[PDB]
Amino acid sequence: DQGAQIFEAHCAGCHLNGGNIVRRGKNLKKRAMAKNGYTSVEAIANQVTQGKGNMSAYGDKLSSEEIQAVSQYVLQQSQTDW
Ligand code: HEC
Ligand SMILES: [Cl-]
Ligand SMILES: [Cl-]
Ligand SMILES: [Cl-]
Ligand SMILES: [Cl-]
Ligand code: NA
Ligand code: NA
Ligand code: NA
Repeated sequence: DQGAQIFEAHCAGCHLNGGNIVRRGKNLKKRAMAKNGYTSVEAIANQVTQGKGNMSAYGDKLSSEEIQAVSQYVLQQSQTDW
C-alpha cells in the first residue's frame, strides 16, 4: 500500500499506468523491464536511488525504506503488466 502511495506522489508524473511519457523505450511494463533487467527489487531500487539520464536521483529525496517499498510495487506491477 505504501509503495503505491509513494509511486502516486513521486513517479506517476512520468510513469502513470506504467508508461514513460519522456523516454518512449524505457517504461515500467513487462517487455522493457525484462529487456533491461529490472526484474528484482534491488535492480529497481539501485536505479531509483541514483537516477539515470533525464530521470532524477531519489536517494536524497526518499528514504531507503520508501525506495524499497516503491521498488517492490513497481516490480509486482511490471511482472503482472499494470
Ligand atoms: C520524469 C521526470 C520521471 C519521473 C518522475 C520518474 N522517472 Fe523513472 N524514468 C524516467 C526516464 C526519462 C527514464 C529513462 C532513463 C534512461 O535510462 O535514460 C526512466 C526510467 C525508469 C526505470 C527503468 C525502465 C526501463 O528500463 O524500462 C525505472 C525502473 C523507473 N524509471 C522507475 C521510477 C520510479 C520508481 C520513480 C519514482 C520514484 C520514477 N521512475 C520517477 C523519467 C522519470
Ligand atoms: Cl530521456
Ligand atoms: Cl537502463
Ligand atoms: Cl543502477
Ligand atoms: Cl538528479
Ligand atoms: Na495517494
Ligand atoms: Na520522448
Ligand atoms: Na534531502
